[PDB]
Amino acid sequence: AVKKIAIFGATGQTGLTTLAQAVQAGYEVTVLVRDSSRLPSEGPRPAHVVVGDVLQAADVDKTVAGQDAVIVLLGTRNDLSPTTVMSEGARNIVAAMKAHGVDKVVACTSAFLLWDPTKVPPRLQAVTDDHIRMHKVLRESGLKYVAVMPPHIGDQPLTGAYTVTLDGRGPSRVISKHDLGHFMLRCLTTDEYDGHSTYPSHQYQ
Ligand code: NA
Ligand code: NA
Repeated sequence: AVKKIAIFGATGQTGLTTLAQAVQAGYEVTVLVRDSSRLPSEGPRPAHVVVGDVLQAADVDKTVAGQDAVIVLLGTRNDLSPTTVMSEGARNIVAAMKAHGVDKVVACTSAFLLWDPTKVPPRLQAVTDDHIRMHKVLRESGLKYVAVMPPHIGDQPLTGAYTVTLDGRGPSRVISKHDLGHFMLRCLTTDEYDGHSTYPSHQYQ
């Protein structure tokens, strides 16, 4: 089964709770971060910290080596400018997975990849363009890839009670960051979402 995982993006909002939940679940977790002090110094903490940059192939290789599976939660530090930082990070992650024979990757993009393109808000088009590039990298890799395409990510407490919609939009437009992290981890325990797009969502009121 899956026992050793790498998490990319662990210092972001969904990343931090995914990381805590992964450690609590008993995974042996490796993270790649720019600064180890961005991780909590108390509570559940990962087994291995690599300090480096997801845009550097060798730093990513050190992080993927020896893993059973990879979680990808890269973002743009809330910058909406045209960018390739997510897709280029994913390119490095896939390259290292291929070199080491790691097959399983669970990666977050956004529900806008399931929208009619004519309805994506223009202000979010540049970030969505790079999510599309990232999804292409992962789909073309031939790895076992679960495409997680969440709607708006909220701060509601963990429920574990959300809906998972396959290959289409789901009936709520929000998912808590805690439920999203919970779902990321669920995708490590099953192959049934491999090659599919998944949309987690929930009604919190
Ligand atoms: Na970081
Ligand atoms: Na759903």
